[PDB]
Amino acid sequence: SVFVAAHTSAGKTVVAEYAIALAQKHMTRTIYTSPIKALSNQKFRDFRNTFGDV
RNA sequence: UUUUUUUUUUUUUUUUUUUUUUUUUUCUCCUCUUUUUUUUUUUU
Repeated sequence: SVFVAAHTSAGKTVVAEYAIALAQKHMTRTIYTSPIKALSNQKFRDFRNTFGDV
């Protein structure tokens, strides 16, 4: 279990997409929670063309 | 001078069967009178 306290936004997302890429090597599912609508779809768009299905 | 968030119309389909109209009651029951019985025959 990991807690992170930093300043840059995407800098914290590296471990997030590490876990996301690790899930398809384990075939499991992961849940990402974003409490705002604008940011909620940007990450989906980022990972759609990047890989897999979101 | 009034921002931000609260998903949506149950899943399923590629199961066998070798009979035949109907169907089941009603009891014994005093017949009145000119008769033997006439008769061939011919014209259809």
